[PDB]
Amino acid sequence: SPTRLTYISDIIEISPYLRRLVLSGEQLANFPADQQGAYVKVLIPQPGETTVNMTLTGPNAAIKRSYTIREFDPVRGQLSLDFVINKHTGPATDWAKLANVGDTVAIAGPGPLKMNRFDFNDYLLFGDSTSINAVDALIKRLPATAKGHIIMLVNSHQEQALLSQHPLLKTHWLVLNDSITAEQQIDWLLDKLELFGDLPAVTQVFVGLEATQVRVIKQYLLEQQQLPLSSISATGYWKRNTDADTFGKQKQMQPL
Ligand SMILES: Cc1cc2nc3c(=O)[nH]c(=O)nc-3n(C[C@H](O)[C@H](O)[C@H](O)COP(=O)(O)OP(=O)(O)OC[C@H]3O[C@@H](n4cnc5c(N)ncnc54)[C@H](O)[C@@H]3O)c2cc1C
Ligand SMILES: [Mg+2]
Ligand SMILES: [Mg+2]
Ligand SMILES: [Mg+2]
Ligand SMILES: [Mg+2]
Ligand code: NA
Ligand code: NA
Ligand code: NA
Ligand code: NA
Ligand code: NA
Ligand code: NA
Ligand code: NA
Ligand code: NA
Ligand code: NA
Ligand code: NA
Ligand code: NA
Ligand code: NA
Ligand code: NA
Ligand code: NA
Ligand code: NA
Ligand code: NA
Ligand code: NA
Ligand code: NA
Ligand code: NA
Ligand code: NA
Ligand code: NA
Ligand code: NA
Ligand code: NA
Ligand code: NA
Repeated sequence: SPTRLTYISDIIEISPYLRRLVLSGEQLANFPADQQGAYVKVLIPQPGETTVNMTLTGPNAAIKRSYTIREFDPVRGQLSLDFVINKHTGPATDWAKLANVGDTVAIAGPGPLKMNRFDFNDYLLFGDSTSINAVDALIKRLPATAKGHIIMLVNSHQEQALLSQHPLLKTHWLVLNDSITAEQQIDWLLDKLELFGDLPAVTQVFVGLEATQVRVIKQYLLEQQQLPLSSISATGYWKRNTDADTFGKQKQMQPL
């Protein structure tokens, strides 16, 4: 896929921890129209710089980070991405918090879609503010008859509106704050799992969460609920105390 030069045409705060950037430009005119919930790699300039180049490796290559397509309107040729802000420090979140309309942004991708099948009727969808737009994309493709649960960790009640309604899927939300420890988050996730009891054997599961959360949920599903591996689409979106490049190489060595 060709790297594309885009322009920020709008910025909107969605919550105190989530900033939507709307990208525009003639380079998006032929962007693929079927990739909601897929990710792109955003090139991030060095702090206090604005330019990036096409160098692949070494000290002059741009930092790259993965962000989910919230919306691509082909009539309008505009791409929306929702960046978590004010929860951590790193090149992309820092850059996103300070970005302005008219700034240019180079993007690559989209990357290969890793997502569940849309044709079943039993689902658990686990996500957080980093994966919420992948969860939304999946919900909007499921049959109206699909039963199950949506289980989300968000940084603000305001983020809940990002998920499509669905007639039957039941939502469960935990709004995070600094008093809720990593262990308590895992306890909450496992508490929800146990509350679902014996899962239908045909249940399909999406997980897009922090790396250890993914490990715990996946192991529970495989060993306690005995779901087939093929029924789980699990991705570690981020990992505590680990930058994206380090994390990427960890996942290459040992996939989740
Ligand atoms: C397919 C895919 C799609 C993604 N889509 C989105 C998206 O749409 N929106 C989004 O915000 N993120 C998304 N992410 C996650 C995003 O790529 C990471 O959060 C990334 O680490 C952010 O880059 P950074 O440069 O800000 O921080 P990094 O330099 O990668 O990390 C620096 C520090 O920040 C920690 N950290 C990173 N992210 C978080 C976080 N959200 N919360 C708390 N601590 C964090 C790290 O553990 C590390 O210690 C996606 C990831 C994947 C794999
Ligand atoms: Mg353009
Ligand atoms: Mg993030
Ligand atoms: Mg942040
Ligand atoms: Mg969709
Ligand atoms: Na909002
Ligand atoms: Na808003
Ligand atoms: Na957020
Ligand atoms: Na243009
Ligand atoms: Na993708
Ligand atoms: Na730069
Ligand atoms: Na560069
Ligand atoms: Na190149
Ligand atoms: Na070079
Ligand atoms: Na995604
Ligand atoms: Na997004
Ligand atoms: Na997001
Ligand atoms: Na920030
Ligand atoms: Na971010
Ligand atoms: Na599936
Ligand atoms: Na998202
Ligand atoms: Na649907
Ligand atoms: Na569909
Ligand atoms: Na609903
Ligand atoms: Na903890
Ligand atoms: Na999480
Ligand atoms: Na199993
Ligand atoms: Na299966
Ligand atoms: Na399957």
